Amino acid sequence: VPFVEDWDLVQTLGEGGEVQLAVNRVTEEAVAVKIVIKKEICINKMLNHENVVKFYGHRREGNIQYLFLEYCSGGELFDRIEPDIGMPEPDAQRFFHQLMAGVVYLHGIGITHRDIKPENLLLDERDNLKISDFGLATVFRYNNRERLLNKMCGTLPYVAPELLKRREFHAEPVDVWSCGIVLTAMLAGELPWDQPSDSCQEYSDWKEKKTYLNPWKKIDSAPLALLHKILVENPSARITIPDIKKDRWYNKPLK
Ligand SMILES: CCc1cc2c(cc1O[C@H]1CCOC1)Cc1c-2n[nH]c1-c1ccc(C#N)nc1
Repeated sequence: VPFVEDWDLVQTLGEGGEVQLAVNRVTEEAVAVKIVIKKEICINKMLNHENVVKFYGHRREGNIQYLFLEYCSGGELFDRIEPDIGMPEPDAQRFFHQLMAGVVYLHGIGITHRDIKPENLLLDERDNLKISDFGLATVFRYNNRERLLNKMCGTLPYVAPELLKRREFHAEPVDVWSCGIVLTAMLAGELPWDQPSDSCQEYSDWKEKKTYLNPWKKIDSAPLALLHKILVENPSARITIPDIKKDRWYNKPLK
């Protein structure tokens, strides 16, 4: 059928290169086009899940790479978070369930995202959470053999303490930690510390269980009991996702 391959770039969605909203000339189907890499496309070709931004394909027009990705009309989770407030606890729980489904899927195929934050968690028309941007993502399991990580990747307020203290670390507890910081931000509208280091006063207060301070004071005891299990300094003692799925607040009916 003629012109079905032609796309009009209608609106800017973000900057990195850049992300533009493309509309099909014939079908009017909307897609996000990422203008820029080889690892990102390779990892994206492996992905197929309802809580992961869909990869439609790629095309190179010279030195420029075009990534055709799922357009998420609901925008970023970041913009659903009211500063210093957060969002209704039932909304945060539903987003947290969908975030866990996405992360279980990635870890199951041996992929770690390494930069989980509300800017990278997009929402479709029905407010379904989609994990976005696999530019920092890497394979941590291949031929059923786990590879320990050593590279500094991520965003300091969401990074796990072992990434700053240890030479090598397991990939999965790092993504679990960033998910707990996202959960904190959804329930309090603020990040608990600039970074998880002993030099950071806010981080020291948390390790000393001073939950009468912000952001913890704004969080109900049931989701706060979950955060006490996720934001554990020792990654070997940190709660795993199968155990998060058994948590009392995770399973609390909320309306
Ligand atoms: C119009 C709502 C909106 C949609 C979208 C975004 C951002 C959005 O918000 C706009 C509105 C003002 O600021 C940006 C960003 C975006 C969207 N769909 N897919 C993507 C998107 C972005 C990066 C990647 C990657 N890698 N994949 C998909």
